[PDB]
Amino acid sequence: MKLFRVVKRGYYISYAILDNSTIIRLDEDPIKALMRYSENKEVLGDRVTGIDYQSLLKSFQINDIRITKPIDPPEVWGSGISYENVAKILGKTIYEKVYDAVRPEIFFKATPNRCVGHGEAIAVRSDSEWTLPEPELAVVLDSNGKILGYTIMDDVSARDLEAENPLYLPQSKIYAGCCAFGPVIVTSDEIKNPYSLDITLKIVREGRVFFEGSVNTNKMRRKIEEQIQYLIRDNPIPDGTILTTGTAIVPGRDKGLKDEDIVEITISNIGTLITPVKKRRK
Amino acid sequence: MKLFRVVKRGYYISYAILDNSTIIRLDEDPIKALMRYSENKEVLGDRVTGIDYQSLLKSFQINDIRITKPIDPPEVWGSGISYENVAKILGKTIYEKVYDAVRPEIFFKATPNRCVGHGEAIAVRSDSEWTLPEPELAVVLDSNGKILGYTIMDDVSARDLEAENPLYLPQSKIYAGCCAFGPVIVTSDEIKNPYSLDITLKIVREGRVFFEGSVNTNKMRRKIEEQIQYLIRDNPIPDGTILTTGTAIVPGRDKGLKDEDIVEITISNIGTLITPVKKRRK
Amino acid sequence: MKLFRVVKRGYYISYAILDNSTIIRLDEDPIKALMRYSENKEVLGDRVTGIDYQSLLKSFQINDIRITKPIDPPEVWGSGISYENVAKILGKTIYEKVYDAVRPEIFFKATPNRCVGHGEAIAVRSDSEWTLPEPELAVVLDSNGKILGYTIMDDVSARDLEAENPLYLPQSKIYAGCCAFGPVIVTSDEIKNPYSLDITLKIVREGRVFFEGSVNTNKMRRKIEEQIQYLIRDNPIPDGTILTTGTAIVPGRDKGLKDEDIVEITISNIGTLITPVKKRRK
Amino acid sequence: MKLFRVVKRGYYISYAILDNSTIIRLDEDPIKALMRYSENKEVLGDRVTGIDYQSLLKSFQINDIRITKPIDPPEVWGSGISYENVAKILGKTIYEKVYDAVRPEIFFKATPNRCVGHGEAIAVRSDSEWTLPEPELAVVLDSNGKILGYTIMDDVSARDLEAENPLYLPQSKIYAGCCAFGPVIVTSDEIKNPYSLDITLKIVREGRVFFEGSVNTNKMRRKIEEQIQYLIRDNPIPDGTILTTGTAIVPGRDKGLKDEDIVEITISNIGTLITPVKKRRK
Repeated sequence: MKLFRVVKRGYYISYAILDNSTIIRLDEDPIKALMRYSENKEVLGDRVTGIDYQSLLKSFQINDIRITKPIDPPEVWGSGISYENVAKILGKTIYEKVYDAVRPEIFFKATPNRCVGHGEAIAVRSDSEWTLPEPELAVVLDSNGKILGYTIMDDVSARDLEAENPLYLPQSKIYAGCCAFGPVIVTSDEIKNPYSLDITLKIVREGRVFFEGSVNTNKMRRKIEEQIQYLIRDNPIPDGTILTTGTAIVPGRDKGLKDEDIVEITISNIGTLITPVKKRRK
Repeated sequence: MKLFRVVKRGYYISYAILDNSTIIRLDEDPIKALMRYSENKEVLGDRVTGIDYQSLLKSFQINDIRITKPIDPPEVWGSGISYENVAKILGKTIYEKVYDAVRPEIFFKATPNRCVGHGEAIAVRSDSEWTLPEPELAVVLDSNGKILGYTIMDDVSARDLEAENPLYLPQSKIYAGCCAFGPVIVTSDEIKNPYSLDITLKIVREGRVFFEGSVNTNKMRRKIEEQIQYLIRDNPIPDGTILTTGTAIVPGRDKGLKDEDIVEITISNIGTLITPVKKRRK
Repeated sequence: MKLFRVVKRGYYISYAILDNSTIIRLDEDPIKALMRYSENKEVLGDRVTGIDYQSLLKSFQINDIRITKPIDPPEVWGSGISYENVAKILGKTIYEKVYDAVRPEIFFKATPNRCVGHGEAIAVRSDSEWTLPEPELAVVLDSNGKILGYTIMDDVSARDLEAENPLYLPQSKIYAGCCAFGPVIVTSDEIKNPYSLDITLKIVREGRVFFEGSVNTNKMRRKIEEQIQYLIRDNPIPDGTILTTGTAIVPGRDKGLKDEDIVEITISNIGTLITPVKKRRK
Repeated sequence: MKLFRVVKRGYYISYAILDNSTIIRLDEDPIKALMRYSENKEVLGDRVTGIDYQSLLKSFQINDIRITKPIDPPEVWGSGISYENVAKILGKTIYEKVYDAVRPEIFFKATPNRCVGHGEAIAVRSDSEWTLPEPELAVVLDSNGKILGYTIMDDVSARDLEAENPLYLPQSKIYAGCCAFGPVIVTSDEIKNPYSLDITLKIVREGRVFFEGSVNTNKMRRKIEEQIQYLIRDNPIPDGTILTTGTAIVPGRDKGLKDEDIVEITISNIGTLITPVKKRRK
């Protein structure tokens, strides 16, 4: 099942697309639907026609419906340094340290209102001169840390603020439009192997491919199971929590996002998440 | 006005104590009440008798009412290094850097469910061997960053995890029972000068004063106004958000909290926040 | 316990006055409070001062609070001919028939929005030229037909429409402002004997006692228990349903209510219900 | 548009069938949907497949969905004597009087919880020995008395209690299962002429047509407009109120309903409402 959500005249409607391309209008809240599916693959709803999923992906809005975040994740957390000047501890950089350590990096990324969806704008802080998108596989979780599904997430990061001081990381990570995900959440059975997926990032500036890069999830060294373990340790998470699993695609120092850029992130078996960029004003 | 809240048979009742010791049962949600008071000092409710505020402070529960968090803060944020081995950038420690920099440290501390109140237990992570309480003046904020009142907050911190790597700060800060506040929120007019208040920390172990230390808020170098400025920059906060303003009372490396410790924090004009300690099990 | 309710800035607050004149602000919905009291005489709430009950009775509104219906009764039903030209069946009038029959008269009187309280206006239909108040003891009921308390009710009746044809009774009984009750609901233990209470009706026109009459409930022939029996037979009623028990005070044909009349109804141990009259315009 | 509603795992879903047999799952509450349609014929929702409307009509439940009341009418009112021993006024029967009078009969019939829908059981009072169904055209109304649509209603009537005394009419009319309607509500444009419709009643006893009778609405003498006029006079009604417009099909005194009877009522352009009968136990 691949779950998406539209906003229509101020209210939400959730839909699921099945492998045979049939679309079901959901009876339940999408997080509840994902929990149910995780249990027995049951889906409550009616088959609908006239919902053009492919058009929604490309054009964002058809008539009075517009695609958005597939769920409202009560919490969003991130991991980093999970794939194969700077602050340093006894001559060794903090990033190299975490890479070699038993304990992975886990940080709080966003509340639901700080997240945006497919076709909506991500933001660059007014006081950042070097913000990069971070293209990542993300998991939707229940309160036990069980994986309810997979999605694409952009961990939008003010890399300059982070480089300035690791103590500025929260400021570099948490703000309005700091986070984007979708366009769908795919159930766990839609991804046979999460560690064999292609991730492609494109930054499009005035029609021009200003940056393009790809990585396969077979390069992830710090596994998701371990990330979840450290996330939930002494730390309860609500159903529908999203954990984003780090990035291996890092544009250069001259590749900072600017106003009206288009960020496109593709992941195998999920789709392509597309977000315009808005630079915040001082 | 000094605002407190009790839980009674599973529901909440908010009360305000006035300077003349009269107690008012509030008609409105306490955050809404604080916003109203900030505007015109109006308080909606009835004067009650038989609510023994002083007893609630000392004994926590009287009959079927128990004092708790005075509000549910939708977000809790913290600042650090605000008062007059380690990771370092060009030989200078990250903490010294922030101290000397224009940009203060701002971090996400807690969601409301990770916070506890007067008489309830704070927690030490199962994987921390050195957790300290951090006694702080905290402010309750509206969405514009206007100060709606003051309270005592304990920023419970796994100092060992932080010392290990600054990238572990979120893990050291955010978990069940990582945060305590109260026992009251005092309106802004109850504190003539926020920069002239005594803060006293006591850690009581089996009746013994295991640690005691005090500092005056006249030692705060990074002002609250500036902390709020950087908190809300490109970053919307909900009404009732709490910002805790850093600490200057830091017990030694041998003063780590353990199970059944009692942490007591006193601030002038607010009161004394008292929380037992629970060590989490692996 | 004697229960009343005020409206304040668009919201409700319920209060109970105890025999010793102490006033309690209720934690629960008043119907729920009455059900609880019926079980074990427990009352959840705080003692309040500054609520001037006697003034509310006389002046209706003090400051920003105004007395109203003590509850929202989900259904209101009436009985008639319960105390010691016309349509007739085999020469015997329909009213004489019911009086002598095993089956009492039971009719639907009002929905909560068609009822008014102490100090609010009752109405005379635009097409009635002879409307009388009918002063009655009324009972508040749970879904099992158990008596939760007693109150005063005015069954406002377009007597001319009724006299015209018994088939017009619903029209004569059910309309906006057709029904008034209060000013309090008294718990069952406040009335030792429901069949030993004085009921007094006064219609005041421009300061003049235009009508006055009284009857004692010892003249009720059709008992309340029996009225309840026939009400609930094959007919579920919600908690807080009010059943009004008929009248023995019947003003003459020249005593029809008009605009700005004041109707006052006193019942022993309950109080005096006072309602101005508004004549509806065509 | 023809609107129906199903109950599914304890929740409701509303659907509309269009003239071309396409079925739309409604976004809005059905009363709200009817109000919108009355304004500009707009219908908010998605076209669904796999909802077998014809099967629902015949079999009542398909899989986990069951047809029910198409709306919850906040109030149900009735009119009688609207088509072309006893109590009498000056030798003339009360029924003949209303027939010849300017003022029609209007009575309160049911609350929503006393109503049932297609495929659900109507009831015969435990104390009635002669209960008849009364097959009627009914209208759904907004608060201004505007007709939002038409439906079939069964005004289930304890005719023996009524004959006993006109003052027993409420008891004969108002009780659990006293009222049935559906299976659909048709919008006003689905009925070109409400006064040219065939109404057919069948009472089926153990497979046998125990009674059959029909009448056309061209025999209605007291028009619906006039019934609505007297209903709403000084008497506010909520949106979705149902007014049932009287009957001309009256089975004989030996045709009283009994347990397990099937009552079927057909009206042109609406459909056939089918309800089993349950005799209530003493």
